[PDB]
Amino acid sequence: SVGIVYGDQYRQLCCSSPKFGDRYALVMDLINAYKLIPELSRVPPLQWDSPSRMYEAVTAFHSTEYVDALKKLQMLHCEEKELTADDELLMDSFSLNYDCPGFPSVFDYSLAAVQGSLAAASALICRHCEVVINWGGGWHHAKRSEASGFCYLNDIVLAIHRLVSSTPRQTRVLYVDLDLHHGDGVEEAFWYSPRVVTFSVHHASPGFFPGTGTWNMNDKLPIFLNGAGRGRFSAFNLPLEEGINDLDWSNAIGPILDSLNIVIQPSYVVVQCGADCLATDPHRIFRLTNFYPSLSGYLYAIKKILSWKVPTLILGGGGYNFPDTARLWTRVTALTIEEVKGKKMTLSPEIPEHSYFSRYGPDFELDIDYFPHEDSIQKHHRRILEQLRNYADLNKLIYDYDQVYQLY
Ligand SMILES: [Cl-]
Ligand SMILES: [K+]
Ligand SMILES: [K+]
Ligand SMILES: [Zn+2]
Repeated sequence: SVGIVYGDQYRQLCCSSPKFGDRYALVMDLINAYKLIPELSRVPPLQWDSPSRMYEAVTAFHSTEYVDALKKLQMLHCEEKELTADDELLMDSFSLNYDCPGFPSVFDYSLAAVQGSLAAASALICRHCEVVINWGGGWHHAKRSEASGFCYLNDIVLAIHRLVSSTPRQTRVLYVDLDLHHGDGVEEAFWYSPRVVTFSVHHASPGFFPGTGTWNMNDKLPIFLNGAGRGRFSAFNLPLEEGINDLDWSNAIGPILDSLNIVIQPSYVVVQCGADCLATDPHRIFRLTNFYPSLSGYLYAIKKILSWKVPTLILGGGGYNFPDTARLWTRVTALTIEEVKGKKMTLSPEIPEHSYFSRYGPDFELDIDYFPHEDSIQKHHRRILEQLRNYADLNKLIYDYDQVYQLY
């Protein structure tokens, strides 16, 4: 069974943000137009019984002042109420400004994603679903008491927390962040824990957001940080130079995902699948596609994870070419069904007739309009193997040690 999170209030809230507008609608209406909805099981967003029960759910990761400020900021924006100097300092202190500004529904729009992923996480716990999807989730930048990257409440953190806090021996989660940007928020949320392994495959360069997930800084030469305390060696990162395509990206992360699955054997796998690595994203950093027989990098990684047959949570994320993000994630969904229920779904190369059909112009095709073309990655593989060795030793883990090396 493959679950997917939708609902009228959910659809209204995920489409009420200023940055992502109606992206969530184009995504779900295109999944609907390809007749995939009947094969999917609708997981409804979580809802609490009291305000107190909501706060205790959300302040599982965030602090109460930040959540209070975030609710106040929605209150102030609703009314034409102006922000006093004291209100300005309060908001600034949680970085709710500039890149993460308030709007009439900033708290309800942030909370929706926390509901979707928590619901998707419980769906996996009770074995109702083998894999759950939440394209209105995956905001990996939100931190305990600060907003970043138009991520206000970190749904991913909350959904992982729920997973590890559930009887299996000892539950362990593998987190895999395919977004262009570094999964900093999910990574310091478990920085100190060895039971949640975070691996992010992003772009890094001077001045590029968020600027973490790579060598830092004095101690003469700089080191590459990978967790702390009893969670040392638990956070993995693969920073890639701009202009990588499907093939190299796939060869880049392929061996790293197999190693992590072998050595860790996670109870659950959470996948952030931000679509801003597409060649046609305004960022214009990576050159991935959504092609499927030169197979797409995303789909390649998704297949590799599904083959593990571990309960998997697939979340959306970044992605600012709305129709092309829809193209990508519709495919990701078809794959998920094919790979879980064993049912092969054939998707016509022509975009079906539906509400947002005009947006997919002027060619109205399922593949994004990009013709691909085109080693420090070796250095990273070696560093990542050693780290992986240092991690299994630290946590008294046994593994082939030979088959993992053969993977490269
Ligand atoms: Cl397919
Ligand atoms: K990433
Ligand atoms: K960690
Ligand atoms: Zn991103």
